Amino acid sequence: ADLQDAEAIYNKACTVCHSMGVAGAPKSHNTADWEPRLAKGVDNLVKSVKTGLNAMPPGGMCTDCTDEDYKAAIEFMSKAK
Ligand code: HEC
Repeated sequence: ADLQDAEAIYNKACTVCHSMGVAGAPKSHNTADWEPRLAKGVDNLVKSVKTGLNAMPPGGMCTDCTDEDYKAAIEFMSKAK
């Protein structure tokens, strides 16, 4: 796919699960779901993404993804997760 826009990255990748909340995924736009993430910081969740959590593919479903577009994508939502 395409690594030009944080919006395009989340909207194509963090979309299957997080858009509706399928597989128990936490929402794109919550406050209480992001609170216990923003309490640590930002670049702590980018890691659990690149690593692939249990129900989550390694890379968060992106292959060639750089921390730049990665974090921009996390911060497009609510700068935690
Ligand atoms: C379904 C195939 C998913 C895709 C695609 C992405 N995510 Fe995801 N995410 C999913 C689930 C079911 C969960 C687990 C919720 C639980 O607590 O059981 C998550 C969780 C996260 C988290 C939070 C991890 C934590 O600290 O608990 C983050 C940081 C997150 N997801 C980010 C993220 C991004 C940025 C993705 C696109 C690149 C992405 N996820 C894709 C399911 C799915």
